Amino acid sequence: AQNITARIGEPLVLKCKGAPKKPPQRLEWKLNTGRTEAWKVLSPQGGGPWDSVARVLPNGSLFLPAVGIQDEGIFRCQAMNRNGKETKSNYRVRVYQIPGKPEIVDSASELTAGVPNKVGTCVSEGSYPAGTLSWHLDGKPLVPNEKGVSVKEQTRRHPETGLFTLQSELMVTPARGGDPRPTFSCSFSPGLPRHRALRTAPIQPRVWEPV
Repeated sequence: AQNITARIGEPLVLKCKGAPKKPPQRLEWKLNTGRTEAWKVLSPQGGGPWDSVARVLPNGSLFLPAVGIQDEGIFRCQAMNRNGKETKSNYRVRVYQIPGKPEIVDSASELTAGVPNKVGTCVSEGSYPAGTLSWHLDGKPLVPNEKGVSVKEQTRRHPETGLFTLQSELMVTPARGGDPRPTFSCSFSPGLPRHRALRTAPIQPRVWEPV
């Protein structure tokens, strides 16, 4: 199977290899996605509730007006070139969605060296697939469980759109004598490299010293 990646809401056309360019054609599409209860067979004539979802074109290609999460899966076409030449087509479809620009909430105006502090919470909404959030300190990435650095992550899927909302709360134990004016930032990285990482506006808290 060849891997195909389409953006949610965008149209998708799957070619039927070895199919006659004009009707009538001897072919059948069989797909297994989130819409199909099992294997759904689509004929050149079609006819049903699938016509507004997935339709076979006059040239034999499968057409989806607007792909969705429900349309992820396997698409296979078995065509018959006149005779008895037969050609198979195998497609693996994955979809994606870019979230809005990540925002930092509950950010600390100031913080104290030597003790755990709540730096802030990064929030990303409307992404598929889920993806990951990652914090950065002055350009370099921060890693959990190392030197008082910890995160409190959670992922939540919207009941209707099926899109994901990410939340990452950063906590750091600043080194005494360290940088009094550190720069923090959160970045969103998608599952597949379909686009570049999305980074928050930086937060620049003050580091005060304990009495």
